[PDB]
Amino acid sequence: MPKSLTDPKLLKNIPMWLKSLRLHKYSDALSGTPWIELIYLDDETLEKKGVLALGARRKLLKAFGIVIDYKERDLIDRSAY
RNA sequence: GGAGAGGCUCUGGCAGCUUUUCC
Repeated sequence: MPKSLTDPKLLKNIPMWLKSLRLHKYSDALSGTPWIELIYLDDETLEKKGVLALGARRKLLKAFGIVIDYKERDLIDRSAY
Protein backbone atom coordinates (compact mmCIF):
# COMPACT_ATOMS: atom_id res chain seq x y z
CA MET A 1 0.00 0.00 0.00
CA PRO A 2 1.76 3.19 -1.26
CA LYS A 3 0.95 6.77 -0.01
CA SER A 4 2.87 9.13 -2.41
CA LEU A 5 5.02 7.77 -5.37
CA THR A 6 4.72 11.31 -6.96
CA ASP A 7 7.82 12.22 -4.83
CA PRO A 8 11.00 13.49 -6.62
CA LYS A 9 13.42 11.82 -4.18
CA LEU A 10 11.79 8.43 -4.81
CA LEU A 11 11.33 9.13 -8.55
CA LYS A 12 15.07 10.01 -8.91
CA ASN A 13 16.04 7.02 -6.66
CA ILE A 14 14.23 3.93 -8.06
CA PRO A 15 15.23 1.64 -5.08
CA MET A 16 13.46 4.00 -2.59
CA TRP A 17 10.38 4.44 -4.86
CA LEU A 18 10.13 0.61 -4.74
CA LYS A 19 10.78 0.52 -0.94
CA SER A 20 7.37 2.22 -0.50
CA LEU A 21 5.85 -0.64 -2.64
CA ARG A 22 7.40 -3.78 -0.95
CA LEU A 23 8.94 -4.57 -4.36
CA HIS A 24 12.50 -3.48 -3.32
CA LYS A 25 13.73 -7.07 -3.99
CA TYR A 26 13.19 -6.40 -7.69
CA SER A 27 15.02 -3.00 -7.38
CA ASP A 28 17.90 -4.31 -9.57
CA ALA A 29 15.42 -5.74 -12.10
CA LEU A 30 13.72 -2.32 -12.30
CA SER A 31 17.01 -0.35 -12.13
CA GLY A 32 18.83 0.60 -15.37
CA THR A 33 15.48 2.27 -16.29
CA PRO A 34 14.57 5.86 -15.18
CA TRP A 35 11.19 6.57 -13.58
CA ILE A 36 9.92 8.76 -16.49
CA GLU A 37 10.09 5.60 -18.71
CA LEU A 38 9.57 2.75 -16.19
CA ILE A 39 6.03 4.00 -15.58
CA TYR A 40 5.36 3.49 -19.38
CA LEU A 41 6.16 -0.25 -19.02
CA ASP A 42 3.82 -2.99 -19.95
CA ASP A 43 2.99 -6.36 -18.33
CA GLU A 44 5.20 -8.05 -20.95
CA THR A 45 8.01 -5.54 -20.27
CA LEU A 46 7.77 -6.40 -16.53
CA GLU A 47 8.22 -10.20 -17.02
CA LYS A 48 11.23 -9.36 -19.29
CA LYS A 49 12.57 -6.98 -16.57
CA GLY A 50 12.47 -9.79 -13.95
CA VAL A 51 8.97 -9.12 -12.50
CA LEU A 52 7.68 -12.69 -12.96
CA ALA A 53 5.05 -12.69 -10.17
CA LEU A 54 1.51 -11.71 -11.26
CA GLY A 55 0.92 -9.67 -8.08
CA ALA A 56 4.20 -7.77 -8.38
CA ARG A 57 3.67 -6.80 -12.07
CA ARG A 58 0.01 -5.72 -11.62
CA LYS A 59 1.06 -3.47 -8.70
CA LEU A 60 3.80 -1.84 -10.83
CA LEU A 61 1.12 -0.93 -13.46
CA LYS A 62 -0.94 0.69 -10.67
CA ALA A 63 2.01 2.55 -9.11
CA PHE A 64 2.98 3.65 -12.67
CA GLY A 65 -0.51 4.89 -13.71
CA ILE A 66 -0.51 7.21 -10.70
CA VAL A 67 2.92 8.88 -11.18
CA ILE A 68 2.18 9.17 -15.01
CA ASP A 69 -1.04 10.93 -14.03
CA TYR A 70 0.86 13.54 -12.01
CA LYS A 71 3.41 13.76 -14.88
CA GLU A 72 0.59 14.49 -17.32
CA ARG A 73 -0.63 17.16 -14.82
CA ASP A 74 2.86 18.60 -14.10
CA LEU A 75 2.36 18.50 -10.26
CA ILE A 76 5.78 16.82 -9.87
CA ASP A 77 8.91 18.67 -8.82
CA ARG A 78 11.67 19.49 -11.32
CA SER A 79 14.08 17.58 -9.03
CA ALA A 80 12.44 14.21 -9.97
CA TYR A 81 13.70 14.57 -13.57
C1' G B 1 5.70 -18.32 24.01
C1' G B 2 6.72 -12.96 22.33
C1' A B 3 9.58 -9.09 19.77
C1' G B 4 13.84 -7.25 16.64
C1' A B 5 17.36 -7.91 12.22
C1' G B 6 18.88 -10.50 7.35
C1' G B 7 17.75 -14.22 3.16
C1' C B 8 14.15 -16.30 0.18
C1' U B 9 9.01 -16.86 -2.41
C1' C B 10 4.06 -14.63 -4.83
C1' U B 11 -0.95 -14.24 -4.35
C1' G B 12 2.56 -7.91 -3.60
C1' G B 13 0.60 -7.44 2.39
C1' C B 14 3.26 -3.86 8.33
C1' A B 15 2.04 -10.92 3.50
C1' G B 16 4.10 -15.95 3.89
C1' C B 17 8.13 -19.00 4.54
C1' U B 18 13.13 -19.34 6.12
C1' U B 19 17.78 -18.12 8.68
C1' U B 20 19.51 -15.49 12.83
C1' U B 21 19.41 -12.09 17.29
C1' C B 22 17.22 -10.54 22.00
C1' C B 23 13.84 -11.80 25.97
